[PDB]
Amino acid sequence: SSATPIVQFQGESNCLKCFRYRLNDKHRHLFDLISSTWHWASPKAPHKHAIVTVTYHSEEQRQQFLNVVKIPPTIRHKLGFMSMHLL
Amino acid sequence: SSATPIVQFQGESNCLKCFRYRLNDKHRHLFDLISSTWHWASPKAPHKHAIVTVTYHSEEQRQQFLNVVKIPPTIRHKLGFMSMHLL
Repeated sequence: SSATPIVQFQGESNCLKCFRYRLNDKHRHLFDLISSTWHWASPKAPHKHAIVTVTYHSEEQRQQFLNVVKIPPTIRHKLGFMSMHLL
Repeated sequence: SSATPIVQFQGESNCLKCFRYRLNDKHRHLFDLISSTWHWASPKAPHKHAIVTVTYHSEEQRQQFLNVVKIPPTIRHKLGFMSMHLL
């Protein structure tokens, strides 16, 4: 509706980029969009890890992704939402 | 000995870079030198993977490395030697 379900992955950039490659290789059907690697700039930031945002068509698809995909321990993930208007 | 034991790792470069940092953080004293990622240039190349070279002080250290380190699934490895002179 007004909100798109997302998972944000956080970690060191190369490990994250490796993970992104893996998702694109094997799990393209379990998510919608996936971003390039990014971070929060400047010392005014919540953390300084690299970040990849992955979006889903629905909360069901996000849950199916989380049930299937093995997230490496060195990559943290957080669920949330962003305005669908932003895509 | 005039030959240095090596392990060559092959895969997607961000995966190899992630692996390299993991090696340096958790297994630094089970290998000697570690290269940057490289590949074979031009159309003649035997493959198109990126590559990392890891050297060892001795065959005993290499075996201990292989006994202990869990090599991630994006990455293939081969064992061999290179002239010590080249280091």
